[PDB]
Amino acid sequence: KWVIDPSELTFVQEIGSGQFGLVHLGYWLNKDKVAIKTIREGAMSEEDFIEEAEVMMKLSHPKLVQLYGVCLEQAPICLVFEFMEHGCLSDYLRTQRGLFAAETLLGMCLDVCEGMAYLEEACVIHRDLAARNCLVGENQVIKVSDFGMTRFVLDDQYTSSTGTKFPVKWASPEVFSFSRYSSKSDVWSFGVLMWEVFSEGKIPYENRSNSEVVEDISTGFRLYKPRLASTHVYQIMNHCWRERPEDRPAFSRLLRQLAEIAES
Ligand SMILES: COc1ccc2cccc(-n3cc(NC(N)=O)c(C(N)=O)n3)c2c1
Ligand SMILES: COc1ccc2cccc(-n3cc(NC(N)=O)c(C(N)=O)n3)c2c1
Repeated sequence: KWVIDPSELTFVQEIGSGQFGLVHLGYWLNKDKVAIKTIREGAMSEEDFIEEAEVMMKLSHPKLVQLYGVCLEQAPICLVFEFMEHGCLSDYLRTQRGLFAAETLLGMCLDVCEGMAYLEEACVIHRDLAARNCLVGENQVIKVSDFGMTRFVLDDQYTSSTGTKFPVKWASPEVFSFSRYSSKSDVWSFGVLMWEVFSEGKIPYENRSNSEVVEDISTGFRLYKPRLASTHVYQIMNHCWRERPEDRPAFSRLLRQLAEIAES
């Protein structure tokens, strides 16, 4: 069962501040060390979230951050996750910039691709795959997290394609135009994530506003090759950024292609 009783949790140390509240390091009774995220009331549709717990709890892969359960006795509710000792991938790339071998960056892309190929096979769409949503664990392993979360987010400025805070930088054209989500729109976000990894955590389209990204992408602009990305890696990146979702490789195809490059 996904319901965790407040007596089954102990908060040990404040890790930091998330978007919707606080993140703590804690222990889960008779189980493991955990990361506990406290969610501010009004931030998410708790009822819609709770409804999908039975089905969603079954998703498990070595490259996906495990969400152990939800503490919902009293407001604010808590989300109990697998503890990822090195934090988010975006901050990790940024602080370790200049210390990454090209093979390590490719391996990080491979970890995310494998996690996404599992979600794609399970018919689960992430919707907002980005380095900020990926976590770094034991021995630099990368795990995908927060998949499907934007379906519960109550801030219309983030969820609506015309929203002031819409994550347009990771959006495929059918997503930014019509909110037409698929594993193929996740493939486009994966390409941007590959660019983020190979650029050692640089922000994509830093010099552009939301409508400028939409105009550039619609007119054929694509993110420049990062210095650390080989031409073969950049070709894969461009394949993720094909205008038509049908022309984009599936995650199962990307995984074979990226593994062949890594293993030589
Ligand atoms: C457990 O309750 C839910 C309820 C709704 C969900 C909707 C989308 C995704 C969910 N979700 C998110 C997960 N992990 C994560 N790091 O974000 C998992 C999992 N099985 O590890 N399931 C959900 C998990
Ligand atoms: C939020 O601030 C921090 C600062 C330092 C951290 C050091 C280690 C791990 C962190 N951490 C742990 C997380 N979640 C998890 N499942 O383990 C997250 C996250 N962004 O979801 N960040 C950290 C989070």
